Amino acid sequence: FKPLESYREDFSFRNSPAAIARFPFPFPEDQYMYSVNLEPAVSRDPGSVFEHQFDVDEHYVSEMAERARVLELDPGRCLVMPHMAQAAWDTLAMLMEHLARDYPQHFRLTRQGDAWHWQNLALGIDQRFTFGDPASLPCEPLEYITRQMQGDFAVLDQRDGDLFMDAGMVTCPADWSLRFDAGMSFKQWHSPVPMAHQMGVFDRALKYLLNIQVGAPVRRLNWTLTINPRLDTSPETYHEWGNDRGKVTPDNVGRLVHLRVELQLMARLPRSNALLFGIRTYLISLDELVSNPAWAQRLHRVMRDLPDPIADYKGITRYRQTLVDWLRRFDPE
Ligand code: HEM
Ligand code: NA
Repeated sequence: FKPLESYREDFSFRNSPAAIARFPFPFPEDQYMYSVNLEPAVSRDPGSVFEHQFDVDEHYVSEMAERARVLELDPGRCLVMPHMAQAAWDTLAMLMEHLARDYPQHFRLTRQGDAWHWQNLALGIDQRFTFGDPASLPCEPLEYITRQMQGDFAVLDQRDGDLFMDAGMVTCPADWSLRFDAGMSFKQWHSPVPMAHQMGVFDRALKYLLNIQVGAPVRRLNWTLTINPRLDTSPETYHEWGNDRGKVTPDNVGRLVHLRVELQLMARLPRSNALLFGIRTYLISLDELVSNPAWAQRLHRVMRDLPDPIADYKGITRYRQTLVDWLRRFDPE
């Protein structure tokens, strides 16, 4: 873990060369289109973001500080409807188990029955508590554990042939809000997305997700762009970030425009039968990205050719031409 970085204000976040090398570049082709891009979330490629179910990286402490600031300002970024309390404990069990197995240098868990002892050495936390007893922890169980893992989480109730957004911790969204979406069903919360409904992507995806079983989790990548390494690109805080989309120039694209990738996990939670949706968010500046000339060339092509409704949906419209012109320099054809 490097020195504390910000994702707001002075934007001190930056990637080491190792963090650049493992960035999850999301484009298998020189153009992008929506699809059901799901695969089994099996461990692969040691050192990569796909090695473990939950990826903890160099920015862990910085990010947890960012989460804490968001929640200090707005505790309503975390919501757990009462029927989802068991699912919140399932989520805390899954995260603590995997973190302690995969990063034993940073996390430890020992248990006897419902007497659990969790240590997070990175954050100086040493907690003895009662699994299932929310008065035993300093806050509600989903908030407790997600204050200690990178990325956002939604917890979906599966009922009546659908998924319902009935709990979550959403502090680094790509321009959406859990308080807006609370209680919505799968196709409903997806209503603003262009193209993909008519394509069948959401029908097919819902069907795959409803069939997810314990021990066979699934993953996909999503992406967008963000100006500055701003994690909290929420409706709630628009006045703090939306203006930056007018600040891109030919001279500053490389330092301002960031590629944002979401490594998404869908995992069945074993007591409750709920579905955990992890949204692990990676950021890389274009100066960093173009370190890799194959990434640079491919991003030029993607951005030049991206369907306008998809560009508009992603919020790239205002700076897209400047961006495209800048990236063209890295594309020998
Ligand atoms: C339960 C699991 C999922 C949750 C909770 C979730 C949630 C969301 C939310 C809240 C948005 C933003 C909508 C907005 O603009 O207000 C979104 C966008 C999107 N979702 Fe999902 N989603 C899930 C699963 C999937 C799956 C399996 C696919 C498969 C393709 C998918 C594809 C998309 C697409 C294509 C967009 C537009 C993203 C972009 O263009 O950057 N989602 N999702
Ligand atoms: Na294809």
